[PDB]
Amino acid sequence: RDEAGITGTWYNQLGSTFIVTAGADGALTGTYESAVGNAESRYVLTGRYDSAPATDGSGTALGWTVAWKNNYRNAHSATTWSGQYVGGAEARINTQWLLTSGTTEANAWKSTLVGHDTFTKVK
Amino acid sequence: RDEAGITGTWYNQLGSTFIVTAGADGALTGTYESAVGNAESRYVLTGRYDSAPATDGSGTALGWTVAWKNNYRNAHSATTWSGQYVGGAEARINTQWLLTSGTTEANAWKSTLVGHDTFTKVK
Amino acid sequence: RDEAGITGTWYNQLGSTFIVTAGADGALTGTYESAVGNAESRYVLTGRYDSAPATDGSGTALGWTVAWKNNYRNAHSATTWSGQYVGGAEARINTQWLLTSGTTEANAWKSTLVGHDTFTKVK
Amino acid sequence: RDEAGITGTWYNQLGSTFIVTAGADGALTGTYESAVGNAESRYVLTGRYDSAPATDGSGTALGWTVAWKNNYRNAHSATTWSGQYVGGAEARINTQWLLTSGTTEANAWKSTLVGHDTFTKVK
Repeated sequence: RDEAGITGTWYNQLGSTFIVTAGADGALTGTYESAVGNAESRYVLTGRYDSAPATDGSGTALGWTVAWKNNYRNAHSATTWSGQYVGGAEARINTQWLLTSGTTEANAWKSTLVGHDTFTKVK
Repeated sequence: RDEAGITGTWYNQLGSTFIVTAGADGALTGTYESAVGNAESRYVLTGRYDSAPATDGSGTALGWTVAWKNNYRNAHSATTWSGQYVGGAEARINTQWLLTSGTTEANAWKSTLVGHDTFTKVK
Repeated sequence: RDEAGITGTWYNQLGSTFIVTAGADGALTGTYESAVGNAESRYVLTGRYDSAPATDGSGTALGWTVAWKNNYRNAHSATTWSGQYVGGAEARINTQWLLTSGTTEANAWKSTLVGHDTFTKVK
Repeated sequence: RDEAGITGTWYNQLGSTFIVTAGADGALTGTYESAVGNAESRYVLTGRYDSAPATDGSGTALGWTVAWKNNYRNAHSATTWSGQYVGGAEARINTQWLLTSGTTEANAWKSTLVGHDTFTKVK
């Protein structure tokens, strides 16, 4: 249990800020602020993590979702990050993400962006 | 607001069952049972959806996460589905997913599976 | 060797047409015409396939790339399909794809679309 | 035309080596040696790139495929990299990839890995 290791404030390579609390049971709850795209201020996030990971030096699997609607803007889209927490002096959360926009059925083929974010405790 | 359209029981092409409640504010809460893989019985899910989608015939963006730990099994992994809800006589949730396993850093390159699920209200 | 099974004309769910020749050694060579997006007429494709697949009922792994430049249009982008050929009465090529556009570094995070195409010998 | 910029020997973060020749018309031809996985020695690659990219500081879209069969090993799989070439003092090819294995239809849901490689001219 990396409840303590995961809970807190994280930053990715784009300058985004992820603030999360990890629950004893597996819950992730917090806010996300993107440095890029059709986004301003904080958005609600929720997710899950493996509260009893392997002890053989493997990372801790986790994911979370942001729907890009808040009181300021609605980008009609949602991103999910799937990845793993790796603890130790330079802790990191290494993720891949899928960002789907609402589209018509004719445009569904171009609905989803894919990328990768690395979160650290500094920067 | 597709709160009413999304809330309920869904089935995908693999025979999996997703039971979800959509909150007025954007919350998704429920359980997921996979017909395949290292999984048995129900797992907690949480996510988010766009509670005020475009009215121009576009779908409703949403996502959710399952960490594959419950009282029966721990597969040290998490899947996130990112996609869109499309309403109407044959309602569907069309998704793409990322399934990350906890790994050592040497094996991180083979940590993440990707696929696509289509959920319907029947089958 | 599915050289014979793969060589020919394929159609996907979007109405696109893939014409391919499979070489004895693993080569794929042909043309692709997309029914959607910033594309008109035929584009060059090249790829590779497993010329000696498992005989245990598994599919045949393959991939290919199109750069979306031809004599009519340049969409400054390239798609790669990765997937498998499955033979038998209803032969199919089941793929997932990545479509990267050229972008500035500031916009690289939104450079890549992801989707899934299923190709059949009819429609 | 980054024919000259792309042609040559590249290295990724895993210690893999990509040797490529870019043709005037858009062709990519070469060999790939993976530092990881079920692979030994060199494998054939083929792909495509945008031979007339935008001049507004955007990268050059490209992709390529390796089928993991050579005279030493057959891993019944293929990877496609989709990405962009960025020129200048620290040139890079930034990619995302899809690695599909041949599987039975029952196991198709776990056929495809996804990741990201960054290639540079040194290391």
